[PDB]
Amino acid sequence: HSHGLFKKLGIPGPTPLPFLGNILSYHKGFCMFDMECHKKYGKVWGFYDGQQPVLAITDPDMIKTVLVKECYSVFTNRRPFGPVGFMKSAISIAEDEEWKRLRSLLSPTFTSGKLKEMVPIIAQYGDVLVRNLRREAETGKPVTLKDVFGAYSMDVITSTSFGVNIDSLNNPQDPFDPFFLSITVFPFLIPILEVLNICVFPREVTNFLRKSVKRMKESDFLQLMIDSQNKALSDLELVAQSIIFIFAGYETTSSVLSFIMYELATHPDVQQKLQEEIDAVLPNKAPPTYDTVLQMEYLDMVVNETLRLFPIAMRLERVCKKDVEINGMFIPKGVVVMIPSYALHRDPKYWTEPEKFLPERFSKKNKDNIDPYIYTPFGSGPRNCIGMRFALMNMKLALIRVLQNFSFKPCKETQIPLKLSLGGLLQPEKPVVLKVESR
Amino acid sequence: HSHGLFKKLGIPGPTPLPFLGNILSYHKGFCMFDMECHKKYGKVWGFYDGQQPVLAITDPDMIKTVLVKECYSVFTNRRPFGPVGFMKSAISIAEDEEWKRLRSLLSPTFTSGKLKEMVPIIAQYGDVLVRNLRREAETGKPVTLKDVFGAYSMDVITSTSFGVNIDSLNNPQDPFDPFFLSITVFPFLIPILEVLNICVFPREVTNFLRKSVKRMKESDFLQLMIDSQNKALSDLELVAQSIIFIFAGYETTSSVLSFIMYELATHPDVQQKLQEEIDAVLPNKAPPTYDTVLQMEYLDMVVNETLRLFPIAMRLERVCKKDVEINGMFIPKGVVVMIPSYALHRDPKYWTEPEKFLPERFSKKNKDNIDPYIYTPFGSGPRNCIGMRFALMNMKLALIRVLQNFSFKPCKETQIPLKLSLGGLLQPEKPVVLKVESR
Ligand code: HEM
Ligand code: HEM
Ligand SMILES: CC(C)(C)OC(=O)N[C@H](CSC[C@@H](Nc1ccccc1)C(=O)NCc1cccnc1)Cc1ccccc1
Ligand SMILES: CC(C)(C)OC(=O)N[C@H](CSC[C@@H](Nc1ccccc1)C(=O)NCc1cccnc1)Cc1ccccc1
Repeated sequence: HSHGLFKKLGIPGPTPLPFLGNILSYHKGFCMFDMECHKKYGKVWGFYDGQQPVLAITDPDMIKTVLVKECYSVFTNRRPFGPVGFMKSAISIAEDEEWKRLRSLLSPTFTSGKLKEMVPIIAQYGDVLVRNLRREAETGKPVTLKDVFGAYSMDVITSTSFGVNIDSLNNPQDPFDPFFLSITVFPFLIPILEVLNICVFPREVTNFLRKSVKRMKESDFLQLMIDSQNKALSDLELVAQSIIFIFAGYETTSSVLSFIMYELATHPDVQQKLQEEIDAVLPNKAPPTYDTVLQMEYLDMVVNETLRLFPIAMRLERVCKKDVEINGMFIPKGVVVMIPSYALHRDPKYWTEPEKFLPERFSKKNKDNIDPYIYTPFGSGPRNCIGMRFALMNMKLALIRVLQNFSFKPCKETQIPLKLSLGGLLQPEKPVVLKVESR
Repeated sequence: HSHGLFKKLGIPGPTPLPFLGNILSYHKGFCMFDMECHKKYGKVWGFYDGQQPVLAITDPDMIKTVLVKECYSVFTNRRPFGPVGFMKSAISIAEDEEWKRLRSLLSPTFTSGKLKEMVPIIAQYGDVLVRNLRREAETGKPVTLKDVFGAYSMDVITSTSFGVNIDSLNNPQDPFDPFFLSITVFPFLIPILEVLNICVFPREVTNFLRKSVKRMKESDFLQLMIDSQNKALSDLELVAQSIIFIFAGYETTSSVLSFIMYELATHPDVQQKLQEEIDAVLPNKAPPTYDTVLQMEYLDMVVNETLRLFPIAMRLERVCKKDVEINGMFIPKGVVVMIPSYALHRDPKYWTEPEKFLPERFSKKNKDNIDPYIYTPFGSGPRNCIGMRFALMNMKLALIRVLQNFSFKPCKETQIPLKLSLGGLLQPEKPVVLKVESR
């Protein structure tokens, strides 16, 4: 390279192979690679995704500098992603000024008031979620959580943002490590693939929407995007935000729900202690409300501690858009700065027994011993997760309604312990199946 | 180029643009381009798909030389197709020796005896095809032919080759001009896309089968591929033939059926004259049989004359694998030789009133005035359509059973006349909808 950079900076790290960089080390997944490098190299280290240098940082102050103090000036954008096509205008993917604009356009969607307007609406699909669960529990047949969870998550996302109601067991649309591997050795092929219309998003899954958002409709977040469009928001740019929002609210929601239900099943005392709180705040199986959801502290602790063990983003990243010297360390233009959330969430130098599910970690007696720059399931700074309050609410409303009616036990075919997918993303190897018993 | 070749051979043709070749001329579709060049240039002409020279030939003798006399020696293979992936081992796509082998392996599937074994089996889905039609005709609601036709075509293909029965209105699997355009200017990008696993066949449609043929099953054409495997046939090569066969039997069958039913609807005398023959050969709505299907001469004439107007392959092609001088014309190595079937099927120098639907053209009084090297809906020579006798049978069995119960009239929203898709393939612009009346 270009494989001399960290050598030259005196920054330690795994020796890269030509072209490949360190990427063969991903044979155990991002997260094990990160954990290993943390323990081998300490607070800071560098590696190469192909020819791209990545600096991992683990100092809280330095992380606050990157995500917060110097965001607009230096660390505004994430690693180039391609080929994306018209999805370049998607907010999680857009850069500099354009992202600032979309962030401004879309921010007022998750105010405490717009959220609070959605609790009445969400309250309907929880009842479908239960009734669907009530059938596969009267029939003692183990249940695939992500199926009925994603169906619920799908139902919430299409109607909180657009207005479309579907009982996701008609199986309505749904979209979807062989190839992104070739990206990292061949990032030069991204501009190639762009001119080919080639997309990591199959052109058919997007064409299903390239009209279906125009096919919505029309005369909620979709409302809020024309009402704020009234330098304003295009319509192929509006479709792009819709795609982001539908994915995020479907996949992350369903998947974190599956993780929580696994933890409750292998820790029955935590499941019961939570069911008792729900019944004390919502007695007679009372319907949750925006304000009772926010009152349940143990539900929050359970949500948080699961997100400690399964930070589904895994890593946070920012591109260095110019030479800087943050907290005494020189960082050259073009380096990707990465925060290894999975690794920091499991660091024994911050967390007692860091692999155990222990929600007391987030008790108000203990929540202050926790550095918001070590615990980052939603990122931080101006580019943190815009859907955070919606996600926590949506999940908690789901959990409340579900633990109000059912208990969850392991099955013969439950994977205990749970292996993580040694692949690209943060999911289990085998899917989560548990016995569901009616209260 | 390389854009001097035809200039140098004294062969006439449209002047190519740099890089693009003649490809902007496709703005009206292959078929109009071919027809135009035929009338402008005569019997032989050349053009460039990007930098690739294509020689069109229209002399019957020369066409017989190419497709028949010199097939194994010179004109064994079709234009390189990519990126294909494991689909390179598919018979329509494979080359030289390997194609010879697969052609030998797979040929005995459509013997008159293996076909005859399938008439009993096919006879079941025709009855589903009718009963499905009987519902949308008791409800005077116009019908989309290709929907119920493809459902039938799907049902026939999965069970004639594997053994799987599905009432294709549960909507069972089904797989599927933006990008192949970039191929022709960038064929150099094909080896690029191969190393990227990138496929013109979405990796998910094939993964749905990359196991589903292994998921078939196992302890018919699928039978005949292990029984002949017993230099033998692999299993990822077996999947590849399955994919070819499922497509061909689904899409071509459904689409030619739609074309025939359009012609019968806009020519009611032909529809009646056919219904009379079916009732004379199969009286009391008798079930068709292998031998009665072959007896109906007007049904054959109707099938043939539709295939004259809609040759769904459009063009036949062979790569020149070495310098030759066929019928007095020198052809250099690497040129694609193309036979413009659509253009020859509509040549007024061979066909009276060539745009009219006139099935008498194929009467036994007139069928001999027709050059099998001008009329080529199934290609010709050792690389002709291997599924021809199956296709004609399958369609004719469908037509018999359907015209035995229903008549077909135009609708308010029937496109008359029918526009062809000015796009890539030979399909109508709008889909075919007709009124269906119960006899
Ligand atoms: C449990 C659920 C979720 C988790 C753990 C999560 C986590 C994250 C993380 C870690 C980031 C990157 C933050 C950073 O770089 O500092 C992010 C960004 C983002 N998230 Fe989420 N997320 C969740 C659900 C959602 C939902 C439901 C939406 C709804 C639209 C959403 C929308 C976004 C967007 C648009 C971004 C990019 C923000 C920007 O660049 O301005 N997320 N999320
Ligand atoms: C109305 C229906 C069909 C029409 C008009 C049609 C037409 C054609 C044509 C024009 C060719 C190229 C011949 C050449 O280059 O000389 C071809 C090849 C082929 N057809 Fe069909 N076809 C039909 C249905 C089918 C079906 C149902 C199958 C079932 C598997 C099939 C299998 C194939 C294969 C495998 C090839 C490549 C043959 C080889 O290279 O050895 N076709 N077809
Ligand atoms: C393993 C998971 C998936 C859990 O995580 C990731 O691997 N991470 C993503 C990789 S896909 C980029 C894009 N997906 C997309 C998906 C479909 C059609 C177009 C686009 C995205 O931005 N999605 C929003 C999001 C996802 C998750 C949480 N919240 C918000 C990168 C990313 C994550 C978070 C914020 C920004 C970017
Ligand atoms: C407009 C139409 C489609 C009617 O026609 C074409 O454009 N023609 C094809 C282009 S796709 C090559 C491949 N499809 C495929 C489709 C899906 C998964 C993998 C592969 C093929 O070979 N199919 C068999 C076939 C199709 C039609 C008739 N009979 C047999 C080229 C071709 C045609 C005929 C023989 C060989 C090659």
